[PDB]
Amino acid sequence: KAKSIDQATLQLLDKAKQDGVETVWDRKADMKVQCGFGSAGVCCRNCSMGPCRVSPVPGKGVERGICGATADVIVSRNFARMVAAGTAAHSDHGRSIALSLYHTSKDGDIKVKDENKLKEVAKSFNVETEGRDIYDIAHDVAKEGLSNYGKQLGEVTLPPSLPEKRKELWRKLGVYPRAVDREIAAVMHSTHIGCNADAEAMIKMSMRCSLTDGWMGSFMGTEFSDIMFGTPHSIDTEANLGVLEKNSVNVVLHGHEPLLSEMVVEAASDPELVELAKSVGADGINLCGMCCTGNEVSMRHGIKIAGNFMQQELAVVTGAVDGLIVDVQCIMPALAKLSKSYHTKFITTSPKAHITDSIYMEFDEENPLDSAKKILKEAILNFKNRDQSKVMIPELKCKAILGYSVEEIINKLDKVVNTQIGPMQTVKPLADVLVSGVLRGAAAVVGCNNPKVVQDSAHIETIKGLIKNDVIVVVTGCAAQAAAKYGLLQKEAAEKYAGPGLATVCKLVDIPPVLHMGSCVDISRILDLVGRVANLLGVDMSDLPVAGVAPEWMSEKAVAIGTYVVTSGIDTWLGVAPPVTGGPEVVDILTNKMEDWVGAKFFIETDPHKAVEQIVNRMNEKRKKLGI
Amino acid sequence: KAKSIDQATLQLLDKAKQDGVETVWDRKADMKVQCGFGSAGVCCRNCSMGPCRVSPVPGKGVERGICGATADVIVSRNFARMVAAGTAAHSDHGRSIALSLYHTSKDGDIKVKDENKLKEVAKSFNVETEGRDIYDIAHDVAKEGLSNYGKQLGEVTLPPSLPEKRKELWRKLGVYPRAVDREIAAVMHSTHIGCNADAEAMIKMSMRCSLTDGWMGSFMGTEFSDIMFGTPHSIDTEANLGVLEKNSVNVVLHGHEPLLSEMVVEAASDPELVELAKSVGADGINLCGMCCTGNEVSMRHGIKIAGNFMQQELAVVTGAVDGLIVDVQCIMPALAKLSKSYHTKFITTSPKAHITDSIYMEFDEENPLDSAKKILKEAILNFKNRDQSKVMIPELKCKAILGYSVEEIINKLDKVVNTQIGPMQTVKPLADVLVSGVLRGAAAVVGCNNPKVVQDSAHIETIKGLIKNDVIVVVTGCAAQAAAKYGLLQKEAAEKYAGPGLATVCKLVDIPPVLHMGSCVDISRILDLVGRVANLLGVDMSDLPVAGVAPEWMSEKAVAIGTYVVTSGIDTWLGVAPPVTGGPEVVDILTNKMEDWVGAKFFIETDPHKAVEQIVNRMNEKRKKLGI
Ligand code: SF4
Ligand code: SF4
Ligand code: SF4
Repeated sequence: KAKSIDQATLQLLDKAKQDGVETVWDRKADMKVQCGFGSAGVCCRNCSMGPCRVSPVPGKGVERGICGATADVIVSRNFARMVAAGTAAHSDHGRSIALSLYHTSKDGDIKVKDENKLKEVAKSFNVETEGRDIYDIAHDVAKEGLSNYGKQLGEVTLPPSLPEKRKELWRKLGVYPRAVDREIAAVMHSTHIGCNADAEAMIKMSMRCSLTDGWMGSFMGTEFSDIMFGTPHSIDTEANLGVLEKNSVNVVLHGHEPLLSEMVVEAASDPELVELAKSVGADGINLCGMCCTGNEVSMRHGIKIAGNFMQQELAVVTGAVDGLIVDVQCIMPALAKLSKSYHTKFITTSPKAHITDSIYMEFDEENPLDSAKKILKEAILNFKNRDQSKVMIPELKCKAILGYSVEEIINKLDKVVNTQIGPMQTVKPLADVLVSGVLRGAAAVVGCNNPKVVQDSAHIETIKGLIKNDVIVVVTGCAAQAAAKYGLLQKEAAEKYAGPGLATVCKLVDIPPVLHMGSCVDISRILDLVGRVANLLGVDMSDLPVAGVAPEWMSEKAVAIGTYVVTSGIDTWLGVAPPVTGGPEVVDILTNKMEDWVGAKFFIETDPHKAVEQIVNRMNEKRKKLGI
Repeated sequence: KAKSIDQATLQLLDKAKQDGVETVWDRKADMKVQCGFGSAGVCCRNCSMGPCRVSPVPGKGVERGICGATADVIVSRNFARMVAAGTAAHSDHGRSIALSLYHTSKDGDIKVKDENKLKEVAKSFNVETEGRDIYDIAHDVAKEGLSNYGKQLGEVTLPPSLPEKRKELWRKLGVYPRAVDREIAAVMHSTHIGCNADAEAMIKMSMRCSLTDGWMGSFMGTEFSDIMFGTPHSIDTEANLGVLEKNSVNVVLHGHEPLLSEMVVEAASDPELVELAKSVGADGINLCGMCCTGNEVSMRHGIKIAGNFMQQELAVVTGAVDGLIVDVQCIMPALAKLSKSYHTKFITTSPKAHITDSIYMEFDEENPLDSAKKILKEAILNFKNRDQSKVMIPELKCKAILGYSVEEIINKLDKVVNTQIGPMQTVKPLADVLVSGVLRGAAAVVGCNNPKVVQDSAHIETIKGLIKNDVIVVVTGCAAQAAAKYGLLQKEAAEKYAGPGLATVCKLVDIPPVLHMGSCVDISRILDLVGRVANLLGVDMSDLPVAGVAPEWMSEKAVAIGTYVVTSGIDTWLGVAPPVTGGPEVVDILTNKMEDWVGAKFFIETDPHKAVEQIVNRMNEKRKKLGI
């Protein structure tokens, strides 16, 4: 089968074959037929009595592990641990952001750039703002956010966009969230040998844990990032590997933590570093981003996006990356080995993400700007080691428009508001187009790449099908970057791919049919948006014609995201089967019984066209339930 | 191979074969040859690009996972997740204890029974005590303990017995602990795909996480349990399955959390329940404990111990267990199936541990005594369903002495203190016998059973070898219960098994050669003891001739325990190989490089006699280093 639908990706794969280096596709081929027990989730290693593998087919073979655990128990515990790991990644990101907020000052490297957003957040956290210094408010808000992570007494703080009905449903179900780290610890405790051996209770614990990701960790990370670095607005950028410059220093920012990439962007305008780039024979400094850190700097500053997850290696294959600076998460360790075949300096910066044989330059949060400057200086000085005979940059780049935060979307919707009617600054125009049926619904396309799927194929096919069916699409993460590379993040795309209702809406509001809402933590924005719509219509989020899709997901973070999206009341389609087919009870809970609990459920569909059809049918069913 | 060295265990295995019921041994046999990849730790399932298996033999076969992770990376992440799971189990136990402390009242079900212990703990937590109400002090202490779990700013609180040198070494190494749930979340975050791919850093993160178990979670759980339920003192009890009564109601308490078992013990003396037991035709109520909850109630009240981990099923096989009340952890789910073959009521009580097809009676912490009375009444009423023709109780039980908390040990040591010299109430006599060489050292024997080892064989052989070599032995958990069943927890054992120096010490102090220090969380007591000795000698804990042994461990909790014991500076022998042989770098870190870091290291030895020899040699070389 084809490795990708992206032509630049294919050219660089040919180059990697010529250079004798191996990619993620080569390692996937080397893995051959993957273990059936692990693929079905019926393998357990939770204690040293094991490893235990039970039959994925009930009634045949070994039925129980040594402790007596059934296939359903093993599957449910494995699923819960995936959710806990994803929640941990997102919560650690949000915790770093909250600490950065706590360390803001007027004359420091980290300031408050959006005071209005900070005051609204302070209102949401019961922090007084009138007649107060802005940094005192910021510190109080950071304290409340940090308490959300580890409070042992009392209730956590949740955003006002979350409907009261959803909160009450969670409380009745027993999944109402506690402090984030406490829920992660609870999930890890209940999967220990000889604890929870009941699939339904295990799934409910995992949902409870995922809620602390969706509504607390990711939400606080996003809102505090907006406070410190600015709320995203409509902004132009370029996407795909063609953004690399042969005649300039190329600095590629990979990872998830935004403070480092923000400081690197600021350092790139330093006169001394620009002069240094000129002195090593380069035209200038060309910052390019990848994955979620690329999404953040692109949403807030228009930094060009070099590529998504499965392109990271190919960025090095060009031979033009002088410095690849990585913080945490979704950083293929093979990059270190790959960096030996080129001049590239592979720089790790976080104590959480040491990588063997990489150059470690710890990013100092006490002096973020100076630390970023020294890291960037190492990248710039590496330009002298460039071998221009090994350089091949495909001439394939695509224009994209992004920056669609909830605030930006509301500002755009204000155009189609009659002044004599109003109100302004609400999601009411979006609610109106959804209720009238001009738009059939809204769908979130999120997730990673996965060698099991032709890279970016499922993302593009799902998005095109949805917008052709007058479903407005919001995108995050690597799916958003696939849309950017393909050319869907363009106003012109409205008349090229969208159906009649969505084309009319795009023309009236002057937006692309596909709205890039940011990184994987920025999925919280989507929740926020949906919540607002629900609160405007006086219904729960499970009554709306909305859906989420993860066509090509790979990470534990994706599992946690899908779990909290379903738990919030939004049906979720998974384009890659999770390792649960071995447990019939777990499959039945996730795809059938979940609808009785939270009004939504998982759909597993590896065919994107069938997924689009199912999404449209489900949205029409919910519309008929709602009367619209 | 023999299944056990215990004769009562063998008789009940014959009965289980005659009854056509499966045991843990039968399921272990059914599992046959366990997966080599999982056994070596070279299998990874951390993302849905996998499952990935790399060769346990370097230089052959597949070398890297799909993301590029090496065998060392996969092994180190798997080990770290085991540590995180064990830390989560212990920390959740301690968190429940702290919450119970927070709800103590003068006229409530949960009171303060050891005010002196509470005042000393309050001193350790910087809580004022002079001229204050005892329950105000208790609530402040509980608040400080709870803050240890989830504080995001500042430093955690550690017991005064921990040497300053050990803390400084931890700070220099980068493993100084943070809040417990924060460290669990950090480990889970760094094992996520594309985060940490460096074995040394991964092992250091796991050590940092395990410290929050050893010195914060388990320590606080133990000390708060002492405050609420009484400090253990020397007390007599009986051990092994013979403690069951044919003519009495048999109520078996299995699990770890002590509040439920304490309330059940209190409810058993209720006049209405005793009258009800008489009216259902029984002579009375016979409470028996298993595993750690049995250890707690036995340490504090002399409740008879029915058996350790791999005996739990056999307790039901007797046909005499009218009620089996379980809370969390090390509860084989197969019990639910097994109790169908008998009249036994298998009662789950904790929302953390639901077991399918068991009778769920949620233990209400708000009204603990009434809830315990209701559960106990269900067990008593089940006596009418006893089938006395199916009853077979082995006439095999053994006298044991336990209750050796640090306070009790100090009280015993006061006997050999010359009044004209002093001081009293110190560990000084123990330090003196260790320094003079009358005792060669002290060894902690802890851990579970494991079907991979003849049950209780390794525990007994290791203990007998150590005490024969004039090494005083402290025991916890299932190892302590194996010692109890065998008969080592007896004063007479001093003249039957101990060497000359240990026999003299036992005669002078009037103690058994093997000291039962309580449950698995009570391993913190051992740390406390060692710390005091170190603080009395002005040395670090790694300079002492001390060691820990886990001859037959199975649980993730055991992994976390061994990790924090080594990190504290105490060499640890493992009688069951952990899944790390696939990663040569991880093996080298755990067994060789750890000594450079923390002055102690792991020893993997499956032969108990060889383990005793190695322990004696290591203790002698540490003595020669210390000059004693
Ligand atoms: S999933 Fe289990 S059975 Fe399959 S290779 Fe991995 S450890 Fe072995
Ligand atoms: S927890 Fe149970 S099923 Fe899992 S490895 Fe241990 S004995 Fe086997
Ligand atoms: S994290 Fe890497 S090694 Fe582990 S399953 Fe995913 S791709 Fe394979």
